[PDB]
Amino acid sequence: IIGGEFTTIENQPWFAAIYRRHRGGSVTYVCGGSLISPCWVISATHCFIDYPKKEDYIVYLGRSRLNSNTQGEMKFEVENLILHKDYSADTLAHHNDIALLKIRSKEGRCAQPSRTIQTIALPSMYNDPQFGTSCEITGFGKEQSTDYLYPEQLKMTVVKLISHRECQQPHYYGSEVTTKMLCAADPQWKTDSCQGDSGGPLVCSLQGRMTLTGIVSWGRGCALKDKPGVYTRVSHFLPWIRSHTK
Ligand SMILES: N=C(N)NCCC[C@@H](C=O)NC(=O)CNC(=O)[C@H]1C=CC(=O)N1
Repeated sequence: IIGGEFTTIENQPWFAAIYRRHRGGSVTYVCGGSLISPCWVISATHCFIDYPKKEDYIVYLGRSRLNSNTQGEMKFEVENLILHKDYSADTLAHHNDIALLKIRSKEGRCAQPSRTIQTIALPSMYNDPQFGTSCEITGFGKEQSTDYLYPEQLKMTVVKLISHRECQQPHYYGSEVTTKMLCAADPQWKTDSCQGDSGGPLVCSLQGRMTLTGIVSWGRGCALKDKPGVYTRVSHFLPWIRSHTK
């Protein structure tokens, strides 16, 4: 996250921190995710494309920090790693960039809600809020696009939904953005999601309820003018989600 603020897991209790085990024993951060039900976390396919082995991953919930332990955190393994069959990408844009991970503890249990862990609601089919709406994004991603390191503390910021007709503009993304994606950006372009934030939530208030409207996918650079954040559009994937979580 560029700009925005530091926060704790309690302010985003659905955020899932996803790491990969490295052969030879080292573990590194891969991507964020969101807890949509007790046993299921939703994220972005491109996070996992180069290493599709479910055994390679660990999912933490209730975790406020990247490389140090948060009290109340719960650790899981991936029982099922579902990547979207229609995933494709360019140098820039990613399509059908959505994934599910089914989590189970070694003890065999799905997540249990607490102070630090809550599920997030899915939207209703094809139901997104109007352009102009302020949503929030959360991640362990770079604080600036040139950084070598990720912050150690979780961050969030606020961005406003942009129009497709508008994200369509040549100055913006043109052809690259489809109806399976949503765009969001700061009006002055000062805050945005950056590498490391992918898989993470775009959360908007829809019908008096915090709702998972998007998944962090791609953008050109991080917080660059005329180049908004692009997000997988959850409301247009419910059938995929329901089918694959049945
Ligand atoms: N919101 C913005 N601006 N970017 C979100 C970046 C999320 C990131 C997470 O892993 N996604 C990607 O890196 C996917 N690939 C990219 O964003 C490509 C496109 C330009 C570039 O610099 N790298």
